[PDB]
Amino acid sequence: NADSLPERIDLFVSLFDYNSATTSYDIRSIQTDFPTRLLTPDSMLPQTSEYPLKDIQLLYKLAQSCTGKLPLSPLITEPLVFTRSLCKGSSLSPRWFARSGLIHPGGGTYAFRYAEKYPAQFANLLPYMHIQERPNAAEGTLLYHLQNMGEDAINALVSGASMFGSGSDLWLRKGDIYYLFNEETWLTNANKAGLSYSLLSADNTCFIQRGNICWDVED
Amino acid sequence: SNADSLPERIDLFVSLFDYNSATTSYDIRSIQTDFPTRLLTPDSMLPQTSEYPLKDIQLLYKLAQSCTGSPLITEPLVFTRSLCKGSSLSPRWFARSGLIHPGGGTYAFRYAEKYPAQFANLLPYMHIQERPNAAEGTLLYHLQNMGEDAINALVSGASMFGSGSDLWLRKGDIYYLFNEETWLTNANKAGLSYSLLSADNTCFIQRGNICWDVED
Ligand SMILES: [Cl-]
Ligand SMILES: [Cl-]
Ligand SMILES: [Cl-]
Ligand SMILES: [Cl-]
Ligand SMILES: [Cl-]
Ligand SMILES: [Cl-]
Ligand SMILES: [Cl-]
Ligand SMILES: [Cl-]
Ligand SMILES: [Cl-]
Ligand SMILES: [Cl-]
Ligand SMILES: [Cl-]
Repeated sequence: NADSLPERIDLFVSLFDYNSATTSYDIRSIQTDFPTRLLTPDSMLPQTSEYPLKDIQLLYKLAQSCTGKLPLSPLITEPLVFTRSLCKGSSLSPRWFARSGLIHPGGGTYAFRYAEKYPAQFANLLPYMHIQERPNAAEGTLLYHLQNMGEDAINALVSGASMFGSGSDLWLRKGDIYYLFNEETWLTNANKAGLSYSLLSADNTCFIQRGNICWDVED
Repeated sequence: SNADSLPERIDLFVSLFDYNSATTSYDIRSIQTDFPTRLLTPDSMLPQTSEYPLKDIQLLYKLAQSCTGSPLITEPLVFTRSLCKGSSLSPRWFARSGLIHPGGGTYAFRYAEKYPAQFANLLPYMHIQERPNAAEGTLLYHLQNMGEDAINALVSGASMFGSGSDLWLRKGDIYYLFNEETWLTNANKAGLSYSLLSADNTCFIQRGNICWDVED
């Protein structure tokens, strides 16, 4: 038959039984237990687009020697407080980690770096660490699915998309609940609705780009 | 040659051009002063729905009709009441304001539609799409025929970009324009194939990270 592409997507969604899902998660529970900065993969990388590079460099060299020039910019206030606390050896309460901003300018979280110096505090500071910094969770748990999510799946989850795919699981949103279905159900209902799909891939993007010109070899 | 890498072939491609044999040349430092970025980007002609609350955009449109009637709208609220109360504005106010009106376009274009006398003296503060179509060969003609990608490449000062039938090559502070045949000839000499950034592969039926399509 001939149903419109938006109508075939709605038909695809209506074929699912939300009570037959593998598991389900409440969006509000995810937002409460996992701040966005602890899910996005870019938080693990140096924050070279947030801070001036000189301040990241001044902070790095200050941490290596615990002496020298202090970056006193207001943007680097909390990273400076964290850096000088590790040097002298003063303690940082869990309340400080809750308001500090979580993410260190060099990549990663304050809590993980603090736990590397004080290993006994690792368990108590886990709620303030990036999901990639926490131990590998057991299969079937929420943290397991989050740790195996690519950047596209994370952004779709954070933005509350109607649906997204992560590995072999299809996530469907209805209200404040995400319902997970396996690959076989995803393929079956997409085939019943006369639909084909592909995940968002960088294979379309050209990586040899000058201005608005994509270059390629041609012998 | 065949042993040249893809970045090496691009350098060979650029070296094949005679910068003295260019069709025309423009100075970047002069383009930046004569044309602010907000007057070149095509999205400035559209309503600034990503910069102001939509309720605050409609209320600005309601007051513009019936001239009776916060801090995020401090500057455009001055313009709307100046338009209503007939307070003729100065060009120094345009060069100091944000130029772009929240409902799309520029302040100088809306101010020149009520007062069509100072229209010629307010062109440097209007968008290139609002100015009349320039004649071929002029700088404004090339700018008015640039797509969204060519505009961003020019503003970013890219090493090169293509716009229509011209190839723009940057050598320091000067952009040199070459014809389509010269572009295609030197690319073939360097063993290169090229294409413009296109949205023909961009997926517009997207739900999350899933791109949907009709099964054939
Ligand atoms: Cl439809
Ligand atoms: Cl110190
Ligand atoms: Cl301690
Ligand atoms: Cl502690
Ligand atoms: Cl969606
Ligand atoms: Cl929903
Ligand atoms: Cl490259
Ligand atoms: Cl190379
Ligand atoms: Cl470039
Ligand atoms: Cl398309
Ligand atoms: Cl759509």
